[PDB]
Amino acid sequence: GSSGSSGQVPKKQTTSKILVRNIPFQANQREIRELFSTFGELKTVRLPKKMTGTGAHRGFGFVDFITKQDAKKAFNALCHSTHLYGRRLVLEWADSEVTVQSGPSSG
Repeated sequence: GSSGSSGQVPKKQTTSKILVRNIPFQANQREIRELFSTFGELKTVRLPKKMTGTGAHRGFGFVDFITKQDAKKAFNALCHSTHLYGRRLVLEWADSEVTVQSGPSSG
């Protein structure tokens, strides 16, 4: 039960960030990159890389789209049901933190 529907007035542009979790140890950057790219142009595909220490590639990936639409169609296109290497991936919209700025936007 995770209901986080709150925050100041809604902004014209909605947070377009597809965070794929529960990723198999077999999945790699390129794997996800295309996996989503096929649906549309991806801003940037970020994935965890094995680093000196325990655990190589965690089960979480960040996927950014060019436009909200492509992100919506893709997010759902997969979210519905995505099986990779015998694993049901979990697509969720990365939760952002509410930060109120002080100075205006000159320009």
